[PDB]
Amino acid sequence: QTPTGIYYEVRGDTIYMINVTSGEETPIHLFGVNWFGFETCNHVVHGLWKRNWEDMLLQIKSLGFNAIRLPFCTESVKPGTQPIGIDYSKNPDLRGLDSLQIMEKIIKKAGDLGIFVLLDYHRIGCTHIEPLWYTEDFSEEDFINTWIEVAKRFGKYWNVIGADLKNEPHSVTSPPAAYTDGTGATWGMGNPATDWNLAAERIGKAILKVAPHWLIFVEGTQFTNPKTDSSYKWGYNAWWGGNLMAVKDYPVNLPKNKLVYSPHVYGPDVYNQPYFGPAKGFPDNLPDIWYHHFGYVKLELGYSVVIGEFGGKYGHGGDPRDVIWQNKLVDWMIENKFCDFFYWSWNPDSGDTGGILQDDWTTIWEDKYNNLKRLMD
Repeated sequence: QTPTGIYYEVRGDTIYMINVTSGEETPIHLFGVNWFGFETCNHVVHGLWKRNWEDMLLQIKSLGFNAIRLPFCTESVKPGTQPIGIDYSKNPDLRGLDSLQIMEKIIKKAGDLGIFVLLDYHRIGCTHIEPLWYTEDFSEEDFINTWIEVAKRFGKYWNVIGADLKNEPHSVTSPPAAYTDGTGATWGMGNPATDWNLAAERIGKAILKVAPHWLIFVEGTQFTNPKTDSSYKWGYNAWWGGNLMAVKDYPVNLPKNKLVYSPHVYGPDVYNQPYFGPAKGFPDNLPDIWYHHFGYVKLELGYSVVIGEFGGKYGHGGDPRDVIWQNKLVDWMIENKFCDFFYWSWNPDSGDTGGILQDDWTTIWEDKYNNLKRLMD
């Protein structure tokens, strides 16, 4: 049942933490941020050239966050990979540590602060998000075996809540070819080699054998199948990892008490969607768009839904409509009780969204944070 004494599960649309010995259950909310860099060729969370890693964790806590989503790549989690770009004067307790030891040190310190950790297998190799969970040189069996080794190691840390199986399943061609050409993720197409709903069951089963106390976070795809995507006027305009329209008729076949659906959703700083024009009803059109792409997964089907990534520059050197976008999304999350989320990103060095920190890696954007804070109370 659990190697830590703690077991995570979903009951209805809420995540619970259960102390198996005492029998005590506590509903938890995830007020999260992504801190990325383990999935990059730095092979370490970014910003350690400018900050001490613990001070960063303290600062994230001081802002009322209680969860971190931690992207990684395959080589970050194997012993022997060296981090690049750390200022060891600000980080002397990291001297002589490889990437894996640093990840263990960060997760343990997060747990001491009561911060939950979601592990996100974000890139197979450190360069770009592949559209599928395998490449020419790296098979589905390799991907699964990496998750197994990660679940065996990190399954021993009480605060690790589970596995976001693959970051942003997506397509690299347009429909109709995206459904059949073998180069991108589908859902409900029927082919188990490309259908993410089928692969997530295969990968998720393998994880739960070795970490039965974990949760399995499953993102959407970009396109699903032509019947689902055609059934809605903005069906071909969901984000990577953002299209959960096929959940209703093609649910992932995993235990309901272990499963969390985890859509990503973005604003006009990431892509100038047609629906962001006032001419197409922006912003009052947004609730029904979110509802269709993913929100019905919670509001109609009653699954647990955690927004795995959302964010934008909030008008600081980007499209000023992003302010309106992020306000409307937070208003909608509050109204509809999407209390669990991970903001993209803690890091300022994300080209099209910036983050909670400014470029100095020290000071936060107060207005963007003020808006977010409404979800935390």
